[PDB]
Amino acid sequence: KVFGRCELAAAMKRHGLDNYRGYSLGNWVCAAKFQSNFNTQATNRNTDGSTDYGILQINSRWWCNDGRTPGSRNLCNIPCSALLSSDITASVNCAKKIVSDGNGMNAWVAWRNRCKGTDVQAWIRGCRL
Ligand SMILES: CC(=O)N[C@@H]1[C@@H](O)[C@H](O[C@@H]2O[C@H](CO)[C@@H](O[C@@H]3O[C@H](CO)[C@@H](O[C@@H]4O[C@H](CO)[C@@H](O[C@@H]5O[C@H](CO)[C@@H](O)[C@H](O)[C@H]5NC(C)=O)[C@H](O)[C@H]4NC(C)=O)[C@H](O)[C@H]3NC(C)=O)[C@H](O)[C@H]2NC(C)=O)[C@@H](CO)O[C@H]1O
Repeated sequence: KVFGRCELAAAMKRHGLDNYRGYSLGNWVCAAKFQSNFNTQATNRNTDGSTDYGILQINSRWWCNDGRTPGSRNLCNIPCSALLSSDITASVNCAKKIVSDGNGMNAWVAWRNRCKGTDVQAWIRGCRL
């Protein structure tokens, strides 16, 4: 699934991400854009052999199990493939845990480099929310 911008904002809002740990909805939409281009099937390989999965590019190094990242964790207790579903419930539920893990949204490398300190409310411009 490739989500639309407001489509994803609405899904993220329904699922409770708006102001979750003080991160307004625009932060989440900005992160998803630069990490996956809003594509639930997105995957990427890290230098260490881990793989990032889904709309929020959740790293198998820490958060999900793919059977091929020796030494890794599965802190969201899900198969990484579940993070590729058209239903974002798994990804959002897992994201809530990631953002609460100490570094806030700095966990998303694209958020820190491209979203942090910028006018993120612009990512939900026009949405019926
Ligand atoms: C090629 C490429 O660029 N790929 C990227 C990919 O890297 C991106 O995925 C992200 O990867 C990074 C690096 O692997 C992940 O960042 C990890 O995440 C760890 C888990 O949250 C994090 O560990 C946590 O660190 C906290 C802060 O230090 C710990 O809490 C603190 O512990 C202190 C001392 O130990 C203690 O004194 C404090 O009380 C406490 N501080 C606070 C504020 O609470 C916490 O314990 C620890 N958690 C665990 C479970 O061990 C690492 O710090 C962090 N590494 C970094 C920043 O280098 C990140 O999670 C991945 N993101 C996602 C969404 O999966 C990917 C997505 O951005 O993009 C690809 O393109």
